[PDB]
Amino acid sequence: MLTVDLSGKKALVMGVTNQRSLGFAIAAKLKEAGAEVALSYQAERLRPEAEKLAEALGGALLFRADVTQDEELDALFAGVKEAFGGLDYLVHAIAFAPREAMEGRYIDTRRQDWLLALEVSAYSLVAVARRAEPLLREGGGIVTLTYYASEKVVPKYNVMAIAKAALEASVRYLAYELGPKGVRVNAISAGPVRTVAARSIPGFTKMYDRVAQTAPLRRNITQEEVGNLGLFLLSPLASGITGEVVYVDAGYHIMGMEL
Amino acid sequence: MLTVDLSGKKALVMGVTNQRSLGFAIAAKLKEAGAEVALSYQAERLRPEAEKLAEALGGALLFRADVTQDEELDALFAGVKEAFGGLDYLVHAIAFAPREAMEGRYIDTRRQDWLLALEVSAYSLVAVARRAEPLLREGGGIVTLTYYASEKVVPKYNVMAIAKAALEASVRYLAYELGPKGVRVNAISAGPVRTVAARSIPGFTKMYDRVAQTAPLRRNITQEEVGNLGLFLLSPLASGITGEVVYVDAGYHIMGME
Amino acid sequence: MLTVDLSGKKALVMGVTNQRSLGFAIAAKLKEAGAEVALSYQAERLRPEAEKLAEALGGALLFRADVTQDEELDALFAGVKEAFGGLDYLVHAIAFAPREAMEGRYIDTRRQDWLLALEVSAYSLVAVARRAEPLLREGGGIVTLTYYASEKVVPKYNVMAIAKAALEASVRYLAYELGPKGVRVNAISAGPVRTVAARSIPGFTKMYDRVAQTAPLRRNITQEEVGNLGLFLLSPLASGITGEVVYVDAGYHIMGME
Amino acid sequence: MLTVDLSGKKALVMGVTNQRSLGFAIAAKLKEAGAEVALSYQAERLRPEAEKLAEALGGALLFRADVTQDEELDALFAGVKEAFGGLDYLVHAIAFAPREAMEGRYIDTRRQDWLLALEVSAYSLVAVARRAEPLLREGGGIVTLTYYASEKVVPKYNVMAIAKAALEASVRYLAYELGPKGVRVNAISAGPVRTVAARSIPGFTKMYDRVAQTAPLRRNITQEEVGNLGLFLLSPLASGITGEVVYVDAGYHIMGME
Ligand SMILES: NC(=O)c1ccc[n+]([C@@H]2O[C@H](COP(=O)([O-])OP(=O)(O)OC[C@H]3O[C@@H](n4cnc5c(N)ncnc54)[C@H](O)[C@@H]3O)[C@@H](O)[C@H]2O)c1
Ligand SMILES: NC(=O)c1ccc[n+]([C@@H]2O[C@H](COP(=O)([O-])OP(=O)(O)OC[C@H]3O[C@@H](n4cnc5c(N)ncnc54)[C@H](O)[C@@H]3O)[C@@H](O)[C@H]2O)c1
Ligand SMILES: NC(=O)c1ccc[n+]([C@@H]2O[C@H](COP(=O)([O-])OP(=O)(O)OC[C@H]3O[C@@H](n4cnc5c(N)ncnc54)[C@H](O)[C@@H]3O)[C@@H](O)[C@H]2O)c1
Ligand SMILES: NC(=O)c1ccc[n+]([C@@H]2O[C@H](COP(=O)([O-])OP(=O)(O)OC[C@H]3O[C@@H](n4cnc5c(N)ncnc54)[C@H](O)[C@@H]3O)[C@@H](O)[C@H]2O)c1
Ligand SMILES: Oc1cc(Cl)ccc1Oc1ccc(Cl)cc1Cl
Ligand SMILES: Oc1cc(Cl)ccc1Oc1ccc(Cl)cc1Cl
Ligand SMILES: Oc1cc(Cl)ccc1Oc1ccc(Cl)cc1Cl
Ligand SMILES: Oc1cc(Cl)ccc1Oc1ccc(Cl)cc1Cl
Repeated sequence: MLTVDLSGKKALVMGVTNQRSLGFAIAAKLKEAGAEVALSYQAERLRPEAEKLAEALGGALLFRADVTQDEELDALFAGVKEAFGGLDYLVHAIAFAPREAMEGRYIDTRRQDWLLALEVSAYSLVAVARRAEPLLREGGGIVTLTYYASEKVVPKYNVMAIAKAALEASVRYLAYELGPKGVRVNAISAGPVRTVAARSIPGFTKMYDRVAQTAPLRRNITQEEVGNLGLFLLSPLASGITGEVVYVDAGYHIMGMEL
Repeated sequence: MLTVDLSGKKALVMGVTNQRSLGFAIAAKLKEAGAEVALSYQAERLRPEAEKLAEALGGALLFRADVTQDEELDALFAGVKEAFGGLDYLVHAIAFAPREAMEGRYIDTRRQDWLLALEVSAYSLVAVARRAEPLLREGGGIVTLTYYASEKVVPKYNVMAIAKAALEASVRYLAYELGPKGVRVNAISAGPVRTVAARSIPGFTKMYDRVAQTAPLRRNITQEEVGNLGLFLLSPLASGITGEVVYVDAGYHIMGME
Repeated sequence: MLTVDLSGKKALVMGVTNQRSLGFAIAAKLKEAGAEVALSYQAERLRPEAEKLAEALGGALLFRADVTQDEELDALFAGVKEAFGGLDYLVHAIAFAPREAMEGRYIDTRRQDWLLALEVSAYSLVAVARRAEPLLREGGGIVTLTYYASEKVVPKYNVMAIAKAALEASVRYLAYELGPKGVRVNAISAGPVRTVAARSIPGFTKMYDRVAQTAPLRRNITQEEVGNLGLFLLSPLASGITGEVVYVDAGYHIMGME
Repeated sequence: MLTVDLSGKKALVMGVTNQRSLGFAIAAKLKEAGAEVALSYQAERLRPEAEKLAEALGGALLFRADVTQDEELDALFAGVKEAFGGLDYLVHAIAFAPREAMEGRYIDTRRQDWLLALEVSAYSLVAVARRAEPLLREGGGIVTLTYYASEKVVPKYNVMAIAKAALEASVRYLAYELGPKGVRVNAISAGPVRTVAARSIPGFTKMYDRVAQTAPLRRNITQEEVGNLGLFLLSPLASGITGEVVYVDAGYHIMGME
């Protein structure tokens, strides 16, 4: 038998809303593997859900941070430094684009909506990686969540496609810059999973059924499959893997035209 | 001999500073091919030189527009519409990132520097495509300029790599959205060329040397090689090509280790 | 106007069967630009129609060569050497996989069928590049044809996808090796075109109609669009471009879903 | 603590010569995790090491099979079926190119050498996948080993690069074809590790030493890092992952320059 024991390890998981959150799926596996887990949630309105998540993990520290707010980010990492001392793992599971940007055409994206989507969904990784850098121990890691539309056009995903392209390029540069400290940086490209944010993509259910039709495994992936890949990449089992975008999508993205 | 005749065609080329500007290389080829060319320049400061470029083309309309100013962009496309009635070609040859963003580590990029880089270097394609769309005729096209660092780490290119990654994904979505109206969208991935903007990349000389050492052709590309590719992509010869990032880099980007 | 003038340039186009052949489209454009074009065809049974193609091009030189027969390849380049003295352009428009391989599953491909597919569709490029190398002039080039199934799974393209992956990797290595000599090597990734070879892909008509529905341009490409890209890549207008796979597919391969 | 218990599961690992073999590292992890392992070695001359490897694992069935020999492959899988009744995991850690193909230029590769390289290094995945299919249980998988020269030119890796492009394309097609039964197919793209075979790449030590200087992690990967990725991809932890080429190279291949 192989055991993954992360006793002694400290994890901060940013971007949890409820138990369907992919950030949460990774937090669960990290806690199960023995790490101490802190969750960050976006706004006070989400505190009651974050409390339920801490409880479902059997214990987790909670912190409020909006990634557009540099003061709140400073306070987060100050709080994590005080509670943990050093940090091993950082999970970045945050994305946003304004409803109107997702519902219209990409070409019709308003300037301030476009910038907000990039700010929240891509710049935030840089914001948190910079603040995490002095805390992160040798062997530690940052993992983010991205989607195939960075490479190929998925209708209605619009500015998020572009944010994910910026997010993946960021992963490579941060991997290059944090690598000498023995800190790894990777992206999980997840296939469609029915989360809270899934409702924000028009035609998500079409995407979802389409993936299950065409993917090599002829099924959608699960939250736990994302959780397990996040666990692996953060664990010492993945000690030689950095700067990568690793797909957990039942093979969907390798497919060209079928039927 | 085969002929590329763009008589009757109207081009807008955005982002010329001087005669070494990649956008100007594409402008010169479109003009030589017989197209009528309008140029846009960033700021009143650049006007005297913009006029020298208009002159080197044997005439070109000039418009000033900073792509962070939506009203300047509105005015620019009102001006083009009045002057030309419509448009066939749009060249987007615009990028910027603060000096501090390019001198430091990517991880140390300040929020507002990061956002400005993406706004000027990527969002601008969207802002100009939207405005050009009602003017753009069937057979028409948009071409932008990118660099390999979108795909692979080129140290110190930093936030511009991320902006180019955004630019390239923008090219794909914009190709998808404009294609039904018969308008193509492509990016040219140029290798290093000594332009005014190259002086804003600290390691440029090192990059230039690596390319000459490593590239299949054992040399750097030229301004004219960029111009010729832009001409081709905008021309009817490229009528089947859209959503593409085409490399003009002497083969550099296909090389691994040597 | 710009003029592409290839007067005095010499081309060999390998893999013509009929007027729909992609190699023929590129031959016709090279001839239009003023190049002298020789053609090669595979076997005696194809000679009558090949002669008609040669006649269509002002009476082009015609050679027989099966790329599995090294002796025929030697005779081909000896004959080209005698006729032209050297060579500027080489077009490689040749693929085959046995019917058994294409109609089954990839996993069920027989050893000998798989090897023949790779030999004809991938190794042949190395075989002709090697023999062309001493004839090839500075500024010269080789262009081959591929399909996006090298990167993405297209059911029933089977071993040919794998041969095309081998082909594209071959293009990168040959570009590296011929580059010092000022010879470029590139691939054209064409979208579906209704050629005689199309009948060898089960369900091709389904594939063709799907492209029209979902490509950015909401149509298939044409044989001529392939011919124009071949011309461009071989011409000095593309002098900065080597080791590339350039897609002419109406944008199809950029679409991720639907 | 989270556990991976592969008790009850059966593995065939093909291509061990050495305790430094990447195939052996994967077998060691599979055995650690609880799996019953079978090993195939190439030739009678490797029996004694094979036996010591089987000792090192704590016991392992041994078989001899040359991947060019269909009868030896049929006997392998009949033997495996007899001993295990079914298979859960197949590791394909086999590659070969003739010395002469590796030592010069890709363009100079002789027909027989090119074919054999493709036959042993790419076709063998299909041959073994076909024979494994009826034995392979739902949740089962196949993992192979590749190298980044499939996408980027590494001089002197030559035909092996082309074989790896074929292999990775084969992984995508076999993943598609085996996916319906709940069987996954993936590739590990390893960075340089000092094995017997590494020495058959001219300049390997300098390639090895260069990675340690330029990789994001500023070191080479270890045999154990490959073994852990193999274990992960074959285990249920990777149940959502198929058709993937996963890089374990200390980030080396993300670098674009310097
Ligand atoms: N669900 C999927 O099918 C899928 C597929 C691929 C990638 N992803 C990515 O996974 C990540 C997590 O999304 P999810 O699907 O779990 O949905 P989710 O809604 O559960 O999580 C998204 C989180 O982003 C947070 N967030 C948004 N704006 C924020 C801001 N300004 N500051 C701080 N937090 C903010 C929200 O509060 C929320 O917790 C995202 O990056 C998403 O793009 C999701
Ligand atoms: N020179 C190279 O080696 C190279 C290589 C690859 C890609 N590129 C790209 O080519 C394009 C052209 O750059 P170039 O090298 O010709 O240099 P350049 O300086 O001649 O052109 C860049 C232009 O961007 C304009 N610009 C910057 N900010 C602007 C703003 N706010 N509003 C309006 N215009 C603005 C500048 O005024 C300038 O004319 C850029 O997108 C660049 O990233 C250049
Ligand atoms: N038609 C398409 O939609 C399409 C799309 C992408 C790529 N391609 C590629 O374009 C190239 C040309 O094919 P095409 O579609 O014009 O069909 P085609 O039938 O007109 O040309 C293919 C040629 O290959 C030749 N050939 C086959 N085996 C040979 C051998 N042993 N020796 C010498 N010649 C041999 C045939 O004689 C034939 O002329 C091929 O490589 C094909 O894979 C075609
Ligand atoms: N070592 C590295 O740095 C590295 C990097 C990337 C990929 N790889 C790949 O990993 C795999 C394993 O190689 P390795 O480095 O562990 O070296 P190795 O020498 O330990 O393993 C190579 C194996 O291939 C076998 N083989 C060759 N021809 C065969 C044939 N005809 N029939 C059956 N077996 C045959 C040999 O017997 C040998 O056991 C290979 O596919 C190789 O291409 C290695
Ligand atoms: O990136 C995603 C991809 C998929 Cl398939 C499903 C959900 C995703 O996540 C989001 C999508 C849109 C917005 Cl506005 C916010 C988020 Cl978190
Ligand atoms: O993108 C580029 C790539 C190269 Cl190799 C050289 C110059 C380039 O163009 C720029 C680089 C930095 C800034 Cl601030 C602005 C511009 Cl226009
Ligand atoms: O590669 C191709 C791709 C397409 Cl879409 C259409 C035709 C093609 O060409 C071939 C396909 C199969 C065989 Cl057996 C031989 C050839 Cl020339
Ligand atoms: O593919 C490889 C890549 C690397 Cl970096 C090191 C070793 C490799 O493996 C081989 C290399 C050459 C030959 Cl002839 C056979 C094998 Cl197994």
